[PDB]
Amino acid sequence: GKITFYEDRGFQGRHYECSTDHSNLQPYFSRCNSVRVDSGCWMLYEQPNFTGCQYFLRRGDYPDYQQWMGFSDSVRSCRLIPHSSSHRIRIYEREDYRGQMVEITDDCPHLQDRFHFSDFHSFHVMEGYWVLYEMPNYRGRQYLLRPGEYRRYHDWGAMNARVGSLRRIMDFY
Repeated sequence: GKITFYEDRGFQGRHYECSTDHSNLQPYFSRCNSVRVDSGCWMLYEQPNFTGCQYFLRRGDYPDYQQWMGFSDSVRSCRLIPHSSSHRIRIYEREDYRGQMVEITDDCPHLQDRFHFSDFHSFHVMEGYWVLYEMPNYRGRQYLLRPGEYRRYHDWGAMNARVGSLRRIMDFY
């Protein structure tokens, strides 16, 4: 995978070409106002060590941070997301895998309107990488889900429990 970060919008200013996970991008640039993703799927993080706000980016050109639903021009760490041959997640009504559950292998643009229940507080990612979003239609705060267990919203780096949609991470050809 390959991504380039630019300090000014519209692909100008100091730039940094990257092809790996980085826990600290501050040595290479102090702000990020545009990005070119040559290839791969990436999770960008506002703060070092994969903390703060998270943003999903895939192949293509992002002339302004708003184009990746950025809260600001801060980007200080990043993950290259590895390939998923498949996707499978269990969604639970209550924290710690309690309550009603549904198991899905596709995207969901509106959690509340789609199932046999309307509250969503824990997840078991059995296969693949996903993005969990605060609001329906893949908007608002973004949270990477990797394979594993998410017993409550602190496990996915949220400050509260608001969720609205779920997307599989797949490439953009």
